[PDB]
Amino acid sequence: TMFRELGSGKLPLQIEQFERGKTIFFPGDPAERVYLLVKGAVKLSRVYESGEEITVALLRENSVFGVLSSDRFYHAVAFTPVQLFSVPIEFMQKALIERPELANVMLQGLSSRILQTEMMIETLAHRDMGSRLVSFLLILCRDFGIPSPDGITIDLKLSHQAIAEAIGSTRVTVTRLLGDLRESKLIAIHKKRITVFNPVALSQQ
Amino acid sequence: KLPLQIEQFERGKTIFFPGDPAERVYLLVKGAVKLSRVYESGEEITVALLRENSVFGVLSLRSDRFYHAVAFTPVQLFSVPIEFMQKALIERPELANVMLQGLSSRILQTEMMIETLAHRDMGSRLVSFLLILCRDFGIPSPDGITIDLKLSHQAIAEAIGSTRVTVTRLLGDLRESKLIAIHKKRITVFNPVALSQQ
Repeated sequence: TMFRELGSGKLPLQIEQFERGKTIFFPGDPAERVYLLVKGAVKLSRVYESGEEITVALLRENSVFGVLSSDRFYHAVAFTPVQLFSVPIEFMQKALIERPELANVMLQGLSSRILQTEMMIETLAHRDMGSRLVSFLLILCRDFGIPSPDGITIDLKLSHQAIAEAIGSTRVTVTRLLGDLRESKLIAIHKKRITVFNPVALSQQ
Repeated sequence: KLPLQIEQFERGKTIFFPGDPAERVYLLVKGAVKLSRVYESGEEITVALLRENSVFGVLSLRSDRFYHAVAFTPVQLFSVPIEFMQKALIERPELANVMLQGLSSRILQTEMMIETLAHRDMGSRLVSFLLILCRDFGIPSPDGITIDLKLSHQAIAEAIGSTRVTVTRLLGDLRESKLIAIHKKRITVFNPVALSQQ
């Protein structure tokens, strides 16, 4: 209603909620609708000509996905429970003409995606899995961090497998690596909540 | 009034350093740019081999100063100040489009660097980089595709995040295995798909 004034055109608004882990769209599906992440985080990954599926970005609130305008190599899954708005590609293509300042809303989405993808670069470039885990955790911490007495706690319930799918590891490797981190007193875990302290210090790994 | 700045850089020259004031939106017009980022760790990692029509510089609008841009080939660049772009994005709609297209191209090129850096074995990383060069700079030759570039082993090493020594060794291995040939700094990949093995 307040978002309606931008435009004021009839809006084909599609509101959908997803549970943690559910796929928002699969690679290959036409997936025409452009999307707007209103609550939560989305794990976006790409399928390359090899067949390898690599994570490319943990999108945060206000990020925009599905704005191709061939492709269709992208898989989107709800990293947390997510709430999404989507409008079809046709409406956007026309509205970017009619509604002119919203080019800016587009740039902000695209700019954000760039930054987010650059943060996956620094993660996936690590070679050693433990640094790669450490790198992903800090991403999660900046997006989901809460000042806890012991340090910063991600406010999230994280599957070990979900972390593995992000960093390109296996759940067992991830479970062992987190344990190493716990044993060395770099982190603490309670009921699927992970806490870190000296986070700039934690990168040492 | 369009305040266009046209500038040319030679192969290897840095277009701007990390920490330099960033006050300017750049459009690649000819050539390729190696865009890299210096992260809070202090590490400088390649984030994209940009391609013509790609956009770099201040995109956020305190402008981020943590990029390094180098001309991977000789490059010709267009630039306008960021303030001009701030107003022109709303006023002039047809170059909002140049912005959207360029960022989208940069995103795709960054994803191609993701698939390269993630491999964790230098040879796969090198193979991935060579294939990106081959599609972008490839020319038909009797023996397959020749990257139409003169390449310093140091250049490849910086891009894929390796040492020069490691790169020279891996190119030696590819040559010994008869996957590539090198002649006067030009590399010919015989069969890219079979190169994609190993």
